[PDB]
Amino acid sequence: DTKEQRILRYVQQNAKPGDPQSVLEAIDTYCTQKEWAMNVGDAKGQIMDAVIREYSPSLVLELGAYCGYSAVRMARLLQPGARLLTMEINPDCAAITQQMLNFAGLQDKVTILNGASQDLIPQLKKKYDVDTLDMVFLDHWKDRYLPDTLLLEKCGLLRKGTVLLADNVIVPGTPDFLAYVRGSSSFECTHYSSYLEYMKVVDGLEKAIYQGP
Ligand SMILES: Nc1ncnc2c1ncn2[C@@H]1O[C@H](CSCC[C@H](N)C(=O)O)[C@@H](O)[C@H]1O
Ligand SMILES: O=c1[nH]cnc2c(O)cc(-c3ccc(F)cc3)cc12
Ligand SMILES: [Mg+2]
Repeated sequence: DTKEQRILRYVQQNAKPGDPQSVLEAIDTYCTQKEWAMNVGDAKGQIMDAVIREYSPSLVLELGAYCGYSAVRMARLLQPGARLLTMEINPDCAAITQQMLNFAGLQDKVTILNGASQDLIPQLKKKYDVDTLDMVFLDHWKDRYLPDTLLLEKCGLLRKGTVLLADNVIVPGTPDFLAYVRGSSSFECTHYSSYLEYMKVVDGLEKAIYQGP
């Protein structure tokens, strides 16, 4: 019995099938009352919700699925026919995320890709039929944020206006990524100060909009 299985079982027993809002509320209750987990959370999730409503992305890429919290969160706001691709290196988590999405009834909007982002990003054009991305949510491992941003650019997956949204730019913190996008004339950056999920600890999200070569 892992924490991630306990979160899924809690949702299965305390949320309504096909209601993504009740799924998000059950995860937030479990993680506030029972066991902390590294879901984006309601505080930062509200900022994500606002950004998704602004840009109404047709194709979103998420790096780091975990239990599926942010996937449900973004997927429930996507337009009919819009898609999310989420990459998850840990197969146990991949499987928890698939079941989470199935229960929320969002499985037809989301494809979970198994593997390291650094292995799958180069496969997106040919293996997964991707042209360019409208939005990327970076929330996997801090040390991958900058190399994966640079890899997405190299692979031609970024276009003018592509919205990169990065979780945890303050805690655990992504200093090289932040220094890079903020100093780069290829990105327009905005910081959204907030709180670490379920904690009274300052964190934030960085929005960096790609401006071209
Ligand atoms: N290189 C990599 N590629 C893909 N996934 C990775 C990765 N390094 C870490 N991960 C995964 O990223 C996750 C971090 S937690 C992700 C939280 C999720 N976005 C949410 O808010 O609900 C973990 O599940 C971990 O397995
Ligand atoms: O490693 C992480 N990947 C993605 N998101 C995370 C996230 O939101 C929080 C944390 C985290 C924060 C504080 C702490 F004390 C221990 C872990 C890690 C990740
Ligand atoms: Mg995070």
